[PDB]
Amino acid sequence: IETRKIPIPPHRMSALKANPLVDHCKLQVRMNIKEKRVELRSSKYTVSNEALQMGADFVSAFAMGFDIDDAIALLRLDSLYIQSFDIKDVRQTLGPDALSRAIGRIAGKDGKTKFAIENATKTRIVLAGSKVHILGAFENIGMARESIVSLVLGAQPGKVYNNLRIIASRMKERW
RNA sequence: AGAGGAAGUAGGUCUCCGUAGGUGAACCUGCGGAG
Repeated sequence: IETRKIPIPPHRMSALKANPLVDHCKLQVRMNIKEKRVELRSSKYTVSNEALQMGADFVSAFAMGFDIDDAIALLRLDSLYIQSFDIKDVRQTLGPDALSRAIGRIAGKDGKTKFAIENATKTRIVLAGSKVHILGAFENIGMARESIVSLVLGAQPGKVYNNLRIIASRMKERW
């Protein structure tokens, strides 16, 4: 019998108050968003370390910014992965015009560029300053990774988008 | 002005916060800060 306790950000707390995980994976939950903790306790109906770990990864992802839909998608699909990427990792220039210019290049106005990337490589990301959080199958995650590191290198968004399109297409092909 | 003659050229998204206004709890808008 094992228990996992997870801290939350103050951002998502109303959505956390919005609702079921005991029904989902038979694992008793306590919540206290004032100590920012969520307790996940294995009952006699909880069977697997797999179930505890997926509940933990799921609540951490929903806390880290994705919503209930891709969240229960991550719940449902054990193939799906998560990755947290800081913009402060490997860095092309030491100038601290990094964050503003870079994440402007990432989103574009109205999230056009990020959303084109989403509809291309079939992932789900969220952008908040230094962190970007990426969700889905790891190879798509890696394509998006190479895309974004090229974008923060400064490549033309349409150009890297085209390359991303064709690479995603040949990935999506089987033979 | 005149018919003739004769030639040549053809790129800040999402969440949260602090603001000002709106129709007020909420909520919307805009500004300014954090993830």
